[PDB]
Amino acid sequence: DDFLVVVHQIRQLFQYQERPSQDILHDKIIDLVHLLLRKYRVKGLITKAEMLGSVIKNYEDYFPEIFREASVCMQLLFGIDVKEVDPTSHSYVLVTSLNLSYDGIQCNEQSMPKSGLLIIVLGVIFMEGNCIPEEVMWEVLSIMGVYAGREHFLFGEPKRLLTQNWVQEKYLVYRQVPGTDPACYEFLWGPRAHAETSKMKVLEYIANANGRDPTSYPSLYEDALRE
Repeated sequence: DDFLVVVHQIRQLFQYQERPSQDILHDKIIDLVHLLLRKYRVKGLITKAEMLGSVIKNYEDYFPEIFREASVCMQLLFGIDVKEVDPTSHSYVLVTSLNLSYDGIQCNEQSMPKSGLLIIVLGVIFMEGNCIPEEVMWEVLSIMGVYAGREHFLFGEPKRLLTQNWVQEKYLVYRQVPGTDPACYEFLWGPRAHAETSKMKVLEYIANANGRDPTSYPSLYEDALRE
């Protein structure tokens, strides 16, 4: 599909409790996202001068917009943050969002970062009160085009990714629901999730996705303070 379509759908997904068009600027944002993904993989530094030279060229006057849109894509789609390390040379580095120690690449140049989807899953569990029926998780993920039993063009097979990979990584718990027979399944945060982030940091990420303040999620804000 399209990186920016999926970004738009991720912002919809986070509003579940309440479209990009093809032009030159769209192409310049995708090309920059590709360049930023290349630098992330080798922890390469990138400058504003490199971004102009290799991608922006004759759209220098749209640089602020293209960089902002590309930076939003890197975060919400790939869980990569763009951080300024030198204001004078306009030098930036690419690090994993919420400082998670996982991106699912594992020195593999096919693989797309999975930290974006991991943060969304942790968010959704949080959003449903820190324990979510499996079927409700799949319903919410359907909003961003992620489906159990279907190969996803960025993230691979989500059913295995959530119930296997992220259980073995201890980001998630996936278990039989107590009192159910025959058996239903639920997700919670795993111990690595609690060790690497907090409810309030995840609420801020969620809120920021749609330009909203965390306080505008009153129940989730109160739950995040209970920590």
